[PDB]
Amino acid sequence: AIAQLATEYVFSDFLLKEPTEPKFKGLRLELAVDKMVTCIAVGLPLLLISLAFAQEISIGTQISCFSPSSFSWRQAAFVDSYCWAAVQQKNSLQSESGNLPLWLHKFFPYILLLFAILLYLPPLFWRFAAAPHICSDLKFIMEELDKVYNRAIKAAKSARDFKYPIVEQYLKTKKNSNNLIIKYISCRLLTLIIILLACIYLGYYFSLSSLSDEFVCSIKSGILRNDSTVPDQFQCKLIAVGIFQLLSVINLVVYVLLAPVVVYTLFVPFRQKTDVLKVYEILPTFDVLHFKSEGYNDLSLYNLFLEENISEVKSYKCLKVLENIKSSGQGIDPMLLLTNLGMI
Amino acid sequence: AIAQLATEYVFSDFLLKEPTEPKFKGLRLELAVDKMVTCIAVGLPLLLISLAFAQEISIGTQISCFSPSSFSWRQAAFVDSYCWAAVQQKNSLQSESGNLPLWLHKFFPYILLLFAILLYLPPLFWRFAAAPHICSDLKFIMEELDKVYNRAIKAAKSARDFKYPIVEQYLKTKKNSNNLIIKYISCRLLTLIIILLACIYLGYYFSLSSLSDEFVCSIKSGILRNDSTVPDQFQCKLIAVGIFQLLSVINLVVYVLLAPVVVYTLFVPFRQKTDVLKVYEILPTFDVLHFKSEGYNDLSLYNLFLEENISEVKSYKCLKVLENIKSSGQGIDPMLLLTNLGMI
Amino acid sequence: AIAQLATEYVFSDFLLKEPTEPKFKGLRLELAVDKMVTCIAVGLPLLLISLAFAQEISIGTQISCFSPSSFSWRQAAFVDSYCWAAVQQKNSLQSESGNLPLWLHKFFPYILLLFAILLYLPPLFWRFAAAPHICSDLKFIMEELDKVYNRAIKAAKSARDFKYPIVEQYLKTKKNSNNLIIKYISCRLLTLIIILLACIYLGYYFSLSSLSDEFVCSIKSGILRNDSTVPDQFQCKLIAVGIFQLLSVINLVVYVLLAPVVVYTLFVPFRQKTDVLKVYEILPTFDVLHFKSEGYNDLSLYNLFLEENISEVKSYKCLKVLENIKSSGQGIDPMLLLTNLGMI
Amino acid sequence: AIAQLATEYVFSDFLLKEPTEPKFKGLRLELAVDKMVTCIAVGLPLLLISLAFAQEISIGTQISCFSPSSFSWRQAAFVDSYCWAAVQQKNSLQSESGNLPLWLHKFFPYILLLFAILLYLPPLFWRFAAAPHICSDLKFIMEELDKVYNRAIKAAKSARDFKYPIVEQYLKTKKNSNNLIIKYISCRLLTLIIILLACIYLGYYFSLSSLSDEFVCSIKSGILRNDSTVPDQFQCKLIAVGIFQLLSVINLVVYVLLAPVVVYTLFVPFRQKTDVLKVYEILPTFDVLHFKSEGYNDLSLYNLFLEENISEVKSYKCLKVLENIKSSGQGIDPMLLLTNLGMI
Ligand SMILES: CC(C)CCC[C@@H](C)[C@H]1CC[C@H]2[C@@H]3CC=C4C[C@@H](O)CC[C@]4(C)[C@H]3CC[C@]12C
Ligand SMILES: CC(C)CCC[C@@H](C)[C@H]1CC[C@H]2[C@@H]3CC=C4C[C@@H](O)CC[C@]4(C)[C@H]3CC[C@]12C
Ligand SMILES: CC(C)CCC[C@@H](C)[C@H]1CC[C@H]2[C@@H]3CC=C4C[C@@H](O)CC[C@]4(C)[C@H]3CC[C@]12C
Ligand SMILES: CC(C)CCC[C@@H](C)[C@H]1CC[C@H]2[C@@H]3CC=C4C[C@@H](O)CC[C@]4(C)[C@H]3CC[C@]12C
Ligand SMILES: CC(C)CCC[C@@H](C)[C@H]1CC[C@H]2[C@@H]3CC=C4C[C@@H](O)CC[C@]4(C)[C@H]3CC[C@]12C
Ligand SMILES: CC(C)CCC[C@@H](C)[C@H]1CC[C@H]2[C@@H]3CC=C4C[C@@H](O)CC[C@]4(C)[C@H]3CC[C@]12C
Ligand SMILES: CC(C)CCC[C@@H](C)[C@H]1CC[C@H]2[C@@H]3CC=C4C[C@@H](O)CC[C@]4(C)[C@H]3CC[C@]12C
Ligand SMILES: CC(C)CCC[C@@H](C)[C@H]1CC[C@H]2[C@@H]3CC=C4C[C@@H](O)CC[C@]4(C)[C@H]3CC[C@]12C
Ligand SMILES: *[C@@H]1O[C@H](CO)[C@@H](O)[C@H](O)[C@H]1NC(C)=O
Ligand SMILES: *[C@@H]1O[C@H](CO)[C@@H](O)[C@H](O)[C@H]1NC(C)=O
Ligand SMILES: *[C@@H]1O[C@H](CO)[C@@H](O)[C@H](O)[C@H]1NC(C)=O
Ligand SMILES: *[C@@H]1O[C@H](CO)[C@@H](O)[C@H](O)[C@H]1NC(C)=O
Repeated sequence: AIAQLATEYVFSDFLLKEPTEPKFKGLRLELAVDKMVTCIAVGLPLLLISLAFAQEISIGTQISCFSPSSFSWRQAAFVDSYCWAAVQQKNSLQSESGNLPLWLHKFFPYILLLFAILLYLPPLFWRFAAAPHICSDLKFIMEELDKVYNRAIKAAKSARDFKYPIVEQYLKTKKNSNNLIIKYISCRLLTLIIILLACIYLGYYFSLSSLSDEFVCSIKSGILRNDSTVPDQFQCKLIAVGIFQLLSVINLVVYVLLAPVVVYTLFVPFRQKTDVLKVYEILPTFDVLHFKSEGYNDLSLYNLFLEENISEVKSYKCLKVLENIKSSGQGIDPMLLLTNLGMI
Repeated sequence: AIAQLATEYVFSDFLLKEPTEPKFKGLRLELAVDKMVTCIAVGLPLLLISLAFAQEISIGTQISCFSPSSFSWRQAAFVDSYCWAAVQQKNSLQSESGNLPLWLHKFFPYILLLFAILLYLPPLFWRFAAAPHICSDLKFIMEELDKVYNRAIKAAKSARDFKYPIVEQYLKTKKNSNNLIIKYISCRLLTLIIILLACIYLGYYFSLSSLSDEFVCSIKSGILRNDSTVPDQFQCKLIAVGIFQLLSVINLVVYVLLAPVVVYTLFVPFRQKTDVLKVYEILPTFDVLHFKSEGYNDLSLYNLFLEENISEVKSYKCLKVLENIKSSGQGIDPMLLLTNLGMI
Repeated sequence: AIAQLATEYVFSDFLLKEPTEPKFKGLRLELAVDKMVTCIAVGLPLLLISLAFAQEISIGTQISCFSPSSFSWRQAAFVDSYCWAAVQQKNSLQSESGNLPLWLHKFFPYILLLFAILLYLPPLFWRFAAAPHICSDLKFIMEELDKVYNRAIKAAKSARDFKYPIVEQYLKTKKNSNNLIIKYISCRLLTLIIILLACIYLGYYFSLSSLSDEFVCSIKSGILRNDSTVPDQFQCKLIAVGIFQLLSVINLVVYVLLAPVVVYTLFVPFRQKTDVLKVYEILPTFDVLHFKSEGYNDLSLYNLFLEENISEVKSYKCLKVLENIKSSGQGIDPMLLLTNLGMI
Repeated sequence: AIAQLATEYVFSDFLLKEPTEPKFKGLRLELAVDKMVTCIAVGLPLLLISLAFAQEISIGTQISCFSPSSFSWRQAAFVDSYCWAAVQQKNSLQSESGNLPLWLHKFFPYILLLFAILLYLPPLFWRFAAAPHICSDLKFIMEELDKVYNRAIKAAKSARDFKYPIVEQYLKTKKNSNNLIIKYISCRLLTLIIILLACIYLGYYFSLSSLSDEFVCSIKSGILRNDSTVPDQFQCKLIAVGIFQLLSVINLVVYVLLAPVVVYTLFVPFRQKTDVLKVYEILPTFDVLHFKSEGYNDLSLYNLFLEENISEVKSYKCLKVLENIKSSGQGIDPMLLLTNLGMI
């Protein structure tokens, strides 16, 4: 039913499932905006496919040819099925709009499924190629941040009663390499191109005259070519073509609204803001150097992933509340850190 | 529905399920490229089979023979079913394209299922014959790497405050044996041959005239042979043949795009690059000798499997970050290793 | 659907499920070749049964008798159902090929299910009679091997810083008894005989003229015997008989390919090779005596089961890597064993 | 589908499910032969019921009466349904074989279900009445055996470096009481009687002329009794009667093969062999007295249950391997027991 389709595709965790494995425990591995874009671009065409053939919206068979009254039920059924299979056969049918509109009307669900698969492909390539590496690197970075926070609080407590910036060096090294950012931009660009092509196709499909679904059909090949009792042609109409056009314009609207989001996603350096690591600069055990901005490198992408999935880090949360309290400046950062006692 | 089939076969973990057993905990046991190739080559023909008979794309019955108006519904049904069963019986039907096109049109789903099964067979043979051995060997290798890393860090800590290369000897011994690599190449080659045969068949099927689905049928055997009221022949058409041809060309395109991937897979030594063990050479407890390249031996395959599923090793990750930091050369490898404190 | 059947029967763990109980944790209890043979011989006929009546391959009802035009729909339905039930009644129908072909055409699914059940019976008898005993014995043997390995490594460590061969005596005693091997050979032989009988039946079924599905039917018993308006006979055809013959020849090919595998399985002593226990002979705590070969006794079967499910034993894996390293001979077996430190 | 029914009823754990409760952890509570007999006798008739009405074997409706051509579809449907309901009404129909064959043809599924339920009743009575008691007693016996084995090995170890036979006294007391064995024999005898009655019924059903399914039907009661346009009688045939007879003879064959098994089961004392407790007689802490044989008492049944579910006992397994080694006599039983070190 329509409501069942809605529950499956919008109100359920459709493509929102976290990786089912212990390797990525709590790691999104995909930005929220990218996940939203993929979920829409994939589950919208599927939802429209399901809707267009819902038991309520669908009168019945997808084509009716209006055989003569003399024709029996199965003769008329032969006519309808023959014309359905003959939309491909150009000789059989003669339609003013041509045969491409008939092909599109017959295979619209296939085309929507193709667009959905093509849009799901780049996210899958990301999740299967560049996701494990970033997952491991980000897990190491979070562990290093937790360890340095613990060491700093232990030092502060000892004072009240190595020291090498490994994480900073690793981030600096990531500043050079760009394979991950190149893959990310390539997959986003392919998604954008697929969306644009889908928009072109949907606009063309919705621009039809709405009468191209009606085509003339001739069961006059073979032994029936010279038969007399059979009329030379029939009036066939492809039902649900109006529904297809409505859903196609809906998908076109959604995709044109979505494309600016993908374009904004492509410009990762601009998105790289609100320095996540700036909060850690007040730790004595952490060097006061952010050095993450203004670069078409994997460093900006790692900064984005950190700003996305750093809320799970207790040390980061503690430092964030310390920073927020520092806005008033009533107290002192080391005193607040010592009082917090948030090692684990 | 179409969307349900898509969710099952592309958006779900179809053939992507990890081995459901404690023996292989986190071990892929199959390269990512090989898994992708198998998943496509298997779940594409199944998806096309499901699509070709979807409740929306399917007008109804798969053949209609256009019985005379005088014929009753069940007489016409007898005609249609008789011709459906008589596509095999050459005498009954007379078609310009022959009888092989009719056989193919009737049994296209069976042929796609056969290709899917034949393509799934070599992966299954691998997973049931050569997977347990490589799993055990690779688990031992990872355990040995973890143990040697722990011993090296313990030695470094003791200095700050046996020694036999068992793993290196085991890898060197693997350099000689080649049964695993021979099995891998044989299964990949069989997959490639099956893909090529499927491409040949799909090209032949799509090259049909598109009118071979229309065949002349004669229910004139037995007591009806000399009956007069029955016409000497009927005009039967195999519905969904156009859909079969469309999906067959789609599968042909996918398989021709996939075959280069399989050929590239066959050349494992070329794939053997980015030495995974090179990072471990900086450990005092590990001998400085990689000795893994340029060989049609199981050593290259083991190197590939390591480069695939070594990200799960904390010691390997730590050594990798140490290597990446060494690019700048600001610090020292032993000092960084001591500061890391990543025993477990 | 066809794809659903494929997923259930070939791509899923159909009859590949491990024993659902804590008694056999990780124990196959069935050789890989035997499991493959049983899985094929059982799930192939079931798959063919499901395929032959798939919603796509099936035109509709399994028999159509072509009642006269004057006959109403339910009169024709009576004719068809009567002939379907009268394939058994020899007097009612008169077919050139006889009545056995009609019986076979009607009950082919039943015959395939019968063959599947008969082929599944010997494996079930094995798993319910001789599996618990071998499971317990093999678990004891693995525990003894682990314990002796632990004792030997402890002795080596003590030197660096009872002694009775219970397992060897148990294996020697198993050398005498042969009930398990006799049961194994009997079940394999029964499976082979069932496969041969199935091949005979399928060859006979596929050798039919292909026109035996068309039989003459007479609803002329009872009050209708002397009725005039009803024709003396009808032309009935059993639909799906061609599909049955195709699937029967497929099953015949599979079974003839499989029978050599079963024959090879029957010769267990030849299969008994690559001595698993030879690796343990280098342990000081283990006597240097294999004494397992060239016998129609349960010892060979136990050797096969060990070679099958010994990879799960850490001590065996360690000894195997020690053996492989010994190929070069660079080091020493006791030194390598001491350095391994693989007690648990 | 047929394959689905097979998977449910033969290839699945149909009635093979262990008690879903912590009270019986690993205790069969039912002998293997009895479980096999019950599973067959119950799931065979159910499987045949499902098969006889499978979507493939079933042409359609279960009765067709061949109404005149003048009759409309729903008039013919009224005729068919009336005759279906009138098989009971003797006046309406006049059949040569009588009315009992028609009753049986109509209610064969009900009769098979009745036999299945009646055969499942005694096993259920056992499992709900006499199973908890034997479970508790056998769990106590196994615990006592484990404790005495532990005490004996501890004594042997102490020597190398109460004593009352509670279990033997309990078994001796069980030698007197016979309520459990009486219940077991009664349930087995009732199962045998039900099987014999089912065989009688199936033989009678299969001995029919095969034409009793065709009966004459008269819709001539009420206002239609003196109606003229309606014929005085119709020719009705009960479809699937041949399938019923085939499946009934199959069930008859299975049950006649099974009855000897039940008779052999009834003679429990003969089955009481291969003394399970004989292995424990070599323990110093266990008295050398078996005293379990030649009795129509619960002791023999307890011996059977022990021989069935004693493999799960580590002490029993250890003593069994000691016994098997004693066949050669090379070593000594106490020395082997001390060396085993199998307390837990
Ligand atoms: C997904 C991508 C490939 C879709 C591409 C656009 C498709 C949907 C449409 C939009 C405009 C269309 C074209 C418009 C006009 C013509 C001229 C005609 O004489 C032949 C077909 C041809 C050349 C059409 C082919 C299909 C077309 C290119
Ligand atoms: C992503 C955004 C830009 C998509 C907006 C939809 C645009 C591309 C659509 C809307 C209307 C469409 C046009 C409608 C009609 C025709 C006439 C036909 O003979 C050729 C294609 C052509 C000229 C279409 C080309 C594509 C089109 C201009
Ligand atoms: C999967 C593999 C086996 C498929 C092999 C190719 C199949 C699909 C096709 C492609 C070309 C075909 C052949 C083309 C021409 C002829 C000549 C004709 O007089 C008999 C059939 C025969 C000999 C065909 C047999 C089937 C064929 C070989
Ligand atoms: C894997 C790649 C190479 C597959 C590409 C598809 C090729 C092999 C296909 C496409 C068109 C096909 C041809 C189309 C028509 C015919 C004529 C027929 O009488 C014999 C087969 C023959 C000659 C086919 C042979 C196979 C063919 C050449
Ligand atoms: C599974 C086993 C039992 C199958 C045995 C073979 C079956 C399928 C077939 C193969 C050959 C067949 C026989 C061939 C010829 C004849 C002669 C005829 O006048 C009576 C039937 C009889 C005697 C057939 C009986 C059934 C038969 C034996
Ligand atoms: C396991 C292997 C050997 C099976 C190979 C199939 C063999 C046994 C098949 C293939 C063709 C079959 C024959 C085909 C036709 C007939 C004629 C009939 O009147 C009697 C049976 C007989 C003679 C069949 C006997 C069995 C047969 C020879
Ligand atoms: C499950 C048990 C109760 C089944 C008992 C046997 C049933 C199936 C059958 C087998 C033989 C049958 C009897 C055979 C002959 C006659 C004589 C007739 O004039 C009245 C019915 C009567 C008396 C039948 C009654 C039903 C009967 C007893
Ligand atoms: C468990 C074993 C013994 C069952 C074997 C089936 C036996 C009991 C079957 C097979 C054929 C049957 C007979 C077939 C025909 C008739 C004639 C009828 O007027 C009375 C019942 C009677 C006489 C049946 C009695 C039961 C019968 C003898
Ligand atoms: C139909 O009849 C016409 C008459 O002109 C003839 O040309 C043509 O070949 C016939 N077609 C068939 C299929 O027999
Ligand atoms: C049909 O009638 C023809 C007349 O020539 C005859 O040859 C043939 O045998 C008959 N067929 C049947 C099946 O009776
Ligand atoms: C049908 O009529 C014939 C005429 O010869 C007669 O012999 C036969 O008994 C009748 N059959 C029935 C069932 O009344
Ligand atoms: C039918 O008509 C007959 C004429 O003899 C009469 O006896 C009978 O009562 C009538 N039945 C009904 C139900 O009116």
